[PDB]
Amino acid sequence: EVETFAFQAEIAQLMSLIINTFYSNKEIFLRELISNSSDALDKIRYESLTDPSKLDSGKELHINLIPSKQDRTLTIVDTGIGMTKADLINNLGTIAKSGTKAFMEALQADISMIGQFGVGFYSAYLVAEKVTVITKHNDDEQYAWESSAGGSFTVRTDTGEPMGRGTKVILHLKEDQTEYLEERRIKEIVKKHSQFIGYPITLFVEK
Ligand SMILES: CC(C)(C)c1cc(Cn2cnc3c(Cl)nc(N)nc32)on1
Repeated sequence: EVETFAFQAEIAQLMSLIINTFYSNKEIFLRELISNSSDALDKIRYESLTDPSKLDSGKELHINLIPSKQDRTLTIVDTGIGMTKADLINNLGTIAKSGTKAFMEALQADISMIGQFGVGFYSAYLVAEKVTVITKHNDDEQYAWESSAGGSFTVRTDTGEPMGRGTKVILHLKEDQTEYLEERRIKEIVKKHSQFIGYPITLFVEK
């Protein structure tokens, strides 16, 4: 079954602003998603220090960047702590409320400071018409979150191949944003914004 939810009003407003504002510096989305992955890897690494069984779902802590010109997608994969169903439906949005209000006040400021308000994920909509999030947290099931904005998102149990643990952010890119599938563009962005991330970042090459 697919459940459909309304974004909190302030998050719907933020998403419309990101989608509708003229802003050429769209590449900051990738640094924000890599930062989220790094934070998630930090969290599971920390938790493993007192409960080693937390890594039974996979010992490798890494980030993969996977472009697909065929699917017109850029996928950011991590083996971090992952998100629970409650994370996806309510709890992360609840935390994002205060940051969203503060960010939207500041804009009224540059869109590139979005990460300093804890809502960097939504910068994905600078480049993506739809975002699909596949995520697996220890002691919860594997879920697919999805939204093309417009005020709603869906959550379902994922039937795709299992992940073990972590999060895959699948960016279904807008037609005019296919530069983010080019190897040299991704390398340039990571080198400029994410050169000091403390986990291996592997940029997959297309076949
Ligand atoms: C999808 C939606 C619920 C809207 C979201 C996603 C984020 C950012 N984020 C929070 N926890 C995360 C983990 Cl565990 N991993 C990664 N990669 N990202 C994470 O915030 N909200």
